[PDB]
Amino acid sequence: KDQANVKGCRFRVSVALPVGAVVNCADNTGAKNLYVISVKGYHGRLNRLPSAALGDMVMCSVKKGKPELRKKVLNAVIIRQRKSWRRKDGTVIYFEDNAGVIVNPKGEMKGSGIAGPVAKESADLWPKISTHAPAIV
RNA sequence: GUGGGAUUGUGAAGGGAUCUCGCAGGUAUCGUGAGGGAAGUAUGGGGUAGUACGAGAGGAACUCCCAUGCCGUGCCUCUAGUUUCUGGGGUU
Ligand SMILES: [Mg+2]
Ligand SMILES: [Mg+2]
Ligand SMILES: [Mg+2]
Ligand SMILES: [Mg+2]
Ligand SMILES: [Mg+2]
Ligand SMILES: [Mg+2]
Repeated sequence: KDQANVKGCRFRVSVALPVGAVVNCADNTGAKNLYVISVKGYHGRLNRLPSAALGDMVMCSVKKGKPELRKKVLNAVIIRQRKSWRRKDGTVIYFEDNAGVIVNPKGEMKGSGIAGPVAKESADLWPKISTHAPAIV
């Protein structure tokens, strides 16, 4: 689909990363980590922090990395999370780290390589990431 | 009428009068429903369709399917949390 609207095409996934979380960057663009600012498609509720999960597009900024990428607001897609989630076939699964990839507002991926596995929930929603994924788990 | 009690404060025994109360319900189920409360609410995707309209740039919507947010009422098969079963083990 390659669109920021994912709730209507993705099953429920337990939320993992509230605002202020720092995750690894799995691309080869020179960024080393990403800081979560907000989540696309979040409707508000008093006192509740926005929280992201697999396959979500977030607004972020680079804290450690090449100076040409820092002090700006960018778009990223979450591909790995440590919070365990349950699939409809009854399997509970989780990763070892939290990782995302910097992309375009239209979902086009900046960079040309991905390190580590990529979740199927993200691969199905974003095809270019699925193209560059070394392994889809 | 019947059965119980009791009369005003100064000793005991008998009678009389008067007054008050009781004289039919108890126990156990299944239901009715006047009146009162009152709740569900939003977004996206597929398809319609690169269609209608428009010189062109551009660019919709309903029946019908599939998901999600908030709210509400429960539940403990799975996953996670909690241990004064101090359960089993280890260690100063
Ligand atoms: Mg507050
Ligand atoms: Mg009524
Ligand atoms: Mg609903
Ligand atoms: Mg347990
Ligand atoms: Mg338990
Ligand atoms: Mg001991």
